[PDB]
Amino acid sequence: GRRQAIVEAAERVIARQGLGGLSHRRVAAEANVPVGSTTYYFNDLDALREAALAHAANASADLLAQWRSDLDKDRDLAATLARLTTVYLADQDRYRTLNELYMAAAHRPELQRLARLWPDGLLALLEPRIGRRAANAVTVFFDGATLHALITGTPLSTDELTDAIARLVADG
Amino acid sequence: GRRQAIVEAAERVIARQGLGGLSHRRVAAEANVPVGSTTYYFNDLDALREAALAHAANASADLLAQWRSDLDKDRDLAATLARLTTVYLADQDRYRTLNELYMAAAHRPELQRLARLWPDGLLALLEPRIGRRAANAVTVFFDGATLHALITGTPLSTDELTDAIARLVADG
Repeated sequence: GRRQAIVEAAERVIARQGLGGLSHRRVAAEANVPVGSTTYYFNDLDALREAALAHAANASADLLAQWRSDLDKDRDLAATLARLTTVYLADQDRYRTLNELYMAAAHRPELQRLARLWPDGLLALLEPRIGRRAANAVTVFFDGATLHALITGTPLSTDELTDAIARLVADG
Repeated sequence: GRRQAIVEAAERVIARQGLGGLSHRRVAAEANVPVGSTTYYFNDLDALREAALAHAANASADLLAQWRSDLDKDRDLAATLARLTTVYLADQDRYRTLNELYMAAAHRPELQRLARLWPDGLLALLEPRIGRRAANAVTVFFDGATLHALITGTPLSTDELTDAIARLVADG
């Protein structure tokens, strides 16, 4: 499973360095494999960029699908979205990378097609349930919760998330 | 004029490469000026680093001062915060760079003391007025509004910002 490990390392490098900071030596180091192995699988770095972004895209798409299932099984939307957000914040395994890739896109336009999958998908998921206005406010708050937690070094509790989300989705 | 363009470029390079990733080639590329220029204004990269950190800290103080000023009418809080946020999201030519440096702190610990001036300053402004819960909810929402706007390419409307902020700050 060498190739896959190289692709996932490339995700982590791209999140930290951008598509332009991607190099065989950096990926080799991040995957702890010989540099020559990376050039064998991906001598053309553009092929690695494509593979890495596609891997991230699949993970993003798959995650949103799981959110969809979980939301369909629970009558308390605010509490369910809050628990999902708590898991997302707490995750240290490529949930973290996906989030880092997402924040890297904010000022790296080349990563925005990948990044947009998430807010577009969440809006699509929520709009039929709570309306376009509430779906937008909640997707924005979600972005805030993750960013603010990392910047300030402290997360909102699931209870605090539940309260805020409840406020955003309630009938006016 | 060019000196300031270089200082701002340095802020972006620090955001992308860290406090130690500063180089003349990288700053010149980012400022779109010859390396001749970066070396004239800042022969010592340490001096450039200091100037960028100082600029960012001053900009953050200046912004907080502007918010405090408009919030000192003790009236119409949600709409005042929405208008201020709209001003921020609309002014990419002014804040794009400072926002990048702010966000970079999310995954670069060394940039966090600088970044934290903003939310800490916002909390001090809002906590006595609306309490810790609401003030934190609003600061999280602001971070979300800025990130989501950059990712999706369009900001929440002032109307929608007011509505969501009103929901977050309202009595339980």
